[PDB]
Amino acid sequence: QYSPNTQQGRTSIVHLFEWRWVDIALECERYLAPKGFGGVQVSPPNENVAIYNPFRPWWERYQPVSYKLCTRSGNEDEFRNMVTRCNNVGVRIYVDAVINHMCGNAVSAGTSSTCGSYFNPGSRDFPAVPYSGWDFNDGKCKTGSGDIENYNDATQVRDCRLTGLLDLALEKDYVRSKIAEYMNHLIDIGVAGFRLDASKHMWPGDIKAILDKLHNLNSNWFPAGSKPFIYQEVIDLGGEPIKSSDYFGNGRVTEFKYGAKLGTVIRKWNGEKMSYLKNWGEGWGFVPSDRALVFVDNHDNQRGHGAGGASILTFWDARLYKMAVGFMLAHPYGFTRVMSSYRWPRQFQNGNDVNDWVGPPNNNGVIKEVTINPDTTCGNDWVCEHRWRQIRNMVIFRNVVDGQPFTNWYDNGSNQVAFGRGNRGFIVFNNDDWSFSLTLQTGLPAGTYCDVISGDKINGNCTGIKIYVSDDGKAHFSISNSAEDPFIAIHAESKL
Ligand SMILES: C[C@H]1O[C@H](O[C@H]2[C@H](O)[C@@H](O)[C@@H](O)O[C@@H]2CO)[C@H](O)[C@@H](O)[C@@H]1N[C@H]1C=C(CO)[C@@H](O[C@H]2O[C@H](CO)[C@@H](O[C@H]3O[C@H](CO)[C@@H](O)[C@H](O)[C@H]3O)[C@H](O)[C@H]2O)[C@H](O)[C@H]1O
Ligand SMILES: *[C@@H]1O[C@H](CO)[C@@H](O)[C@H](O)[C@H]1NC(C)=O
Ligand SMILES: [Ca+2]
Ligand SMILES: [Cl-]
Repeated sequence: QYSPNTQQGRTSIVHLFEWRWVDIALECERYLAPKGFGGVQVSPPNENVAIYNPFRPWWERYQPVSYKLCTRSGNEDEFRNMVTRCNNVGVRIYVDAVINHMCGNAVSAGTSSTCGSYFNPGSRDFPAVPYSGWDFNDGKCKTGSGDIENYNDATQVRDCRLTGLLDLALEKDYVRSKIAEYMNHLIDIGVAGFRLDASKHMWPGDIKAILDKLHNLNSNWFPAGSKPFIYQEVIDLGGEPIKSSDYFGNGRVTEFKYGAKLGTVIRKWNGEKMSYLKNWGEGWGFVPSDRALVFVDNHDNQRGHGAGGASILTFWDARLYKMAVGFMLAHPYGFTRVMSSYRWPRQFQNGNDVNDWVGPPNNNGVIKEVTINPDTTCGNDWVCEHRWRQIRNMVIFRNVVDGQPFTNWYDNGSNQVAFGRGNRGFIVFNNDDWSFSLTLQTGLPAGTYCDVISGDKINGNCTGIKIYVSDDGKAHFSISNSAEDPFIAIHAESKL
């Protein structure tokens, strides 16, 4: 469950948040495969409630009605087509599995679902699965409201309703079997793994019981004996009875302390400095690297819905965001996930965004297609951070230095630091309010290298900054605090 099952040489997955299946399929072929991306995390592919108040919010997809592959992203045929086409070019698909619960207990009964399935939350009736009243934890929860009221009580966190979402009785073999039936269907279609949504709200043992019912990956694309990659969403920032280590036996876990701490250091909050990142990783109290799934921001906290707070960096803070994402994929710790979002009308009132519910770009509820501009950027309000040169080139940087150790670290005691990865890569950062100009030891072979942040290596030439490494591995680096990207990165494949 710990191995991503990505093609050899690909070290990152991208979250194509709310993208349609047809758009992901051609993105796999036209960009992800040739640019070296390892895989794609897709939005929940199962039928969900259609919420019209507010109008089609992104979170309606986290309120299941059935396990039919039928959503605003597309139908089962479109989904299968995407998985086949992506796998055929070596790009894996990881599904966001919403298995802790069904929809809100207060939602009106009827057929307001992504494709007409009838459901009645009030009577706990979900005929399209099917699920009934004795398949939920209503009689198990011990809180007065029936919802989770205190995270300091590990029992209610697992047996009660998260914000009113009907809680499935995961201890029942019947329920475990229906969820496995759904996941095995996806596995047999060709998916390489899953993000277990709201894992903190499930008992580690119940999760394990479900995973024990899962098939090996499809033998038409993966080697015999391959197990699905599992990463559990557990928000553990340090002050609760539930620990992410409790889930190490089921697979990897999301390390939310990563993005929260990185945002604080890069923003230079409460006296933090980039020089403190020399021992970044377990040294900062993070989970073991081989159990960690890291990221700068996710679909929740980029809009204030999860954990991380105001320190979280996002595409809105473009300059600092590129630096954060750059440091993340240059650093050896964990398995990296890059975010890809859409633009929404952020309206901050009293410090809070009142439009944090706005769903994907659309026309009358119909999600807009991802259009590509001549400069390779996206239109139709899709941000496509994975297509930004600075991020895309760092994704390749991680592939190139895969396996190389962390070395040749340098820092000015403030916010100017640098380090290399064996003899295949070197990266320099300037986050101080003054210029950086110094000769550093890169550990790289002599030669001329193209900076992959300011440009690219095209036709035996660099379109941006050029670095010259001498016979002793030394090289001079100059970064003004006024640079549009205050960091330079060079690697073995950027050598001229
Ligand atoms: C959003 C996350 O909430 C929890 O996180 C808590 C931390 O665990 C805790 O340590 C502390 O920091 O507080 C936070 C916030 O409470 C969960 O642990 C975490 O799993 C969850 N993230 C994932 C799971 C859910 C649920 O599937 C997703 O939530 C989104 O979707 C729901 C459902 O639509 C939405 O709620 C809305 O609908 C309900 C219906 O009953 C309404 O009651 C509610 O008012 C509506 O807002 C959530 O707001 C939305 O965040 C999330 O996307 C996953 O990443
Ligand atoms: C690199 O660019 C220069 C012009 O700046 C040109 O003279 C040279 O031929 C180019 N090299 C290659 C290999 O195309
Ligand atoms: Ca639960
Ligand atoms: Cl996540």
